[PDB]
Amino acid sequence: TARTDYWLQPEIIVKIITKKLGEKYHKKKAIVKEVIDKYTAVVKMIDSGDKLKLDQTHLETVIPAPGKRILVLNGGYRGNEGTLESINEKTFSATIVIETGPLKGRRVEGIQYEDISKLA
Repeated sequence: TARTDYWLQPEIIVKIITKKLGEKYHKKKAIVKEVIDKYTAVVKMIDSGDKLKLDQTHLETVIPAPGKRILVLNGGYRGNEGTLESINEKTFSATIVIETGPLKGRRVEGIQYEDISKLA
């Protein structure tokens, strides 16, 4: 179905949420350069440029400012790009406008943070 347990895509910004590869990287952002076998990212840290391989469980999507572009990673809108309109922190969700495909222009409320990420 459109719902998968794996979510990484290349060319998105993620936040490293583990200390396991060194405290240097904890809470720091990176670009996903490649996805290997669904669950693993090869990331390049934005600040240092260091390369790491990390499971999805050690990464978090990055929700950008209003007006900025996201990729939909999961659920029925997956594969489309969108514009982040607003967030609802309480429900870990966002409102986006779909920017691609047949539903371009649709305003989608309540898309989970986990299902979208800032495009690099």
